Amino acid sequence: MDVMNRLILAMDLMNRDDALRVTGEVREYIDTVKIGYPLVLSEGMDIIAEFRKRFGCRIIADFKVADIPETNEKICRATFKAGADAIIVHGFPGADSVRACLNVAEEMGREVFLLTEMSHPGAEMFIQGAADEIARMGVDLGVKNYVGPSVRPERLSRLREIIGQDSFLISPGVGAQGGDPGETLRFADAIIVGRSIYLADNPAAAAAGIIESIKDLL
Amino acid sequence: VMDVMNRLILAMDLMNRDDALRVTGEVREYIDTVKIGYPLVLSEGMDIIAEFRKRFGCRIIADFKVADIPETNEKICRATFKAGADAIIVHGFPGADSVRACLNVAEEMGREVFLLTEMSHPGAEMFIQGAADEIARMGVDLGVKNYVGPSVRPERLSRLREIIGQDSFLISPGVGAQGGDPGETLRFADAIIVGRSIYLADNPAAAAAGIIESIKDL
Ligand SMILES: O=c1cc(O)n([C@@H]2O[C@H](COP(=O)(O)O)[C@@H](O)[C@H]2O)c(=O)[nH]1
Ligand SMILES: O=c1cc(O)n([C@@H]2O[C@H](COP(=O)(O)O)[C@@H](O)[C@H]2O)c(=O)[nH]1
Repeated sequence: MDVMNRLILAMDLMNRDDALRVTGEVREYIDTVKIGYPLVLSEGMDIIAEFRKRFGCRIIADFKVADIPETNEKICRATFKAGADAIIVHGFPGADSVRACLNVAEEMGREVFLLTEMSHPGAEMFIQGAADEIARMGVDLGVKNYVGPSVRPERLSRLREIIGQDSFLISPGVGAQGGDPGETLRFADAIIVGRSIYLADNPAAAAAGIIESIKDLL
Repeated sequence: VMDVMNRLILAMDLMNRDDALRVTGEVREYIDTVKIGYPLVLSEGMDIIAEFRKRFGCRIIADFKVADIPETNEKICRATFKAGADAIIVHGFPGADSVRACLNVAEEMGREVFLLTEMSHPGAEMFIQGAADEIARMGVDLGVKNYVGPSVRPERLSRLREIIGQDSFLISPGVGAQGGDPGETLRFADAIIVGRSIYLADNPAAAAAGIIESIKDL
């Protein structure tokens, strides 16, 4: 996956007008948008097709899929019907639940991203101790795309070690949560950035600034 | 605690509005509580909650297995309650802050959180099972009053009931299609969740009535 400027916009605004305006304001800087439940549950799954119509961007559905295999299959089918290019799945519920998502993605020409460790403080309680094993599970299942946390670079580096240089790794927690763009790109292929851009007085300048700070990594 | 008619909750995971409405209507006299998940919501929009409330006298539990960072969890809960859900189901494995985020919105908005502690599918053994007792205890410490645990492992369901105490409210999926027994499950759960063995039956009403007959003395 070729992400323009190694920068993925986390569009978690919950108003259609604001979401479209802000994404429009930064369109010259990005070609990949992560759309999550805050936007989808507020404005409907049709918003995905609308982003494609307006921007032509690729769309990653950040739905943190975490159900039993049967339900996971349904969630992925509905998500890919709506035009998502990729979906993010939790690894914690185990291998069968991930495989269900891989099946639908293969069937519809889409990608699965495996979330292995998360960026918030609570991730330390249960997820962190399972994270390396979840990553190895991804490798065993043939997962090629992964998500890991900007805020703990030593953990992000370990995740990269496990999955190898061939795998694709994207990383949230940059900006608002304290992650540094450049340090993160030592290990991740692309950074995910939400509030630092979409709550900025000037989203375009915010995006340009981040890109400026990593220009030697582009 | 919520007063669930016949101790039976319909898991409405059909993905077509016409079918979902038809089946739910057919079992209306047996069930006043409906669990709506992402298969239906991602297919038909959050307005499906409004339509169920309009058409039926049913409480709605939004089975969204909320599993994000605290900030995103808050947004998901707000959107879900705004749409008319009485309650939302949240994963415990992302840790205490992520759960507390949901509890805080639920308190502010006058609605309820259910904490999913262990799951019913084979993959749950890999990571979730080993964390389940601690996730449950964390729920108790956080003041969670409503819980979800698996019918298919009676010993595990029993332990979960022990941890949360008799006053807590506990609902349990995996009955029917996944092999869980209604009667045995209600030894520990307040209510059973049933999907396919009702909604895929030639006569969903007869299917519901049959389950209810089997647990009449309970
Ligand atoms: O570990 C993770 C995984 C995520 O998907 N995310 C998501 O990435 C985005 C972070 O946005 P922000 O830059 O505003 O912190 C949010 O959409 C959040 O749900 C995260 O923050 N941490
Ligand atoms: O551990 C769990 C937790 C669930 O929410 N569920 C949910 O409960 C329902 C089970 O439906 P069914 O009776 O068709 O197996 C589905 O909506 C599934 O997503 C589950 O099966 N196991």
